[PDB]
Amino acid sequence: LDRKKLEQLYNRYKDPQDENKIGIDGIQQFCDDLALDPASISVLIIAWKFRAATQCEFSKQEFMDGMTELGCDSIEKLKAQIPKMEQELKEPGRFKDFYQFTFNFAKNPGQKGLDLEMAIAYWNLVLNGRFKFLDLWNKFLLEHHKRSIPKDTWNLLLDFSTMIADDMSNYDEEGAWPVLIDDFVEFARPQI
Ligand SMILES: CCC(=O)N[C@@H](Cc1nc2ccc(C(C)C)cc2s1)C(=O)N[C@H](CNC(=O)CCN1CCOCC1)C1CCCCC1
Repeated sequence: LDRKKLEQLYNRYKDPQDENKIGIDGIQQFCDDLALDPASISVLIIAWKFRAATQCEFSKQEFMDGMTELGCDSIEKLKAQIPKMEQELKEPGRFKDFYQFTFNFAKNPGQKGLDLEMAIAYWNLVLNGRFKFLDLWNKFLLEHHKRSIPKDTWNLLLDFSTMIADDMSNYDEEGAWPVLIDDFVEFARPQI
């Protein structure tokens, strides 16, 4: 890996007002160079591989360490990696890691939980086509005005989505389910 080539590539994205950070324009540019829409799951997958702390933020350390471990000193080398990252998420567990990372990436730094409509946005993206009851779930949350989602409720929603049946017949009340998922089963059962 040519470090000089990687340092100049970083210079293309860095904030004109802060050398140690990539700004909103630099994040947009990086997506454009990767031929990616900024609302694509592939942008979230890249954030996951670069292990970015929070959304709308990208540091020098994250970019440099990310590209080094991937062995990319160019955009074309990184674009060649995107189908390899998508393939790796076919593995449950790699997807569990990615899904759980999404909570920490989306929430505000300093805050322990994720705001409801922010969690719904990301659920719509990451649980797209892999949670039958997503429509009812969002409806239930927006209706019973739950302000924020706790880490364990977000995390156990994946366990719920992979274990639950179409009729919810295999759901166990005595199971280690958070009150929100448990209340959702009470609300949803008459509707299916
Ligand atoms: C789907 C991609 C994604 O998460 N996009 C984020 C913005 C990004 N931040 C980073 C940071 C680093 C990197 C590196 C390349 C690794 C990439 C990105 S893309 C977003 O707009 N996320 C929105 C929600 N956010 C918002 O609506 C704005 C949130 N505010 C911004 C100001 O500070 C407080 C939080 C999405 C839109 C798409 C569907 C899901 C909800």
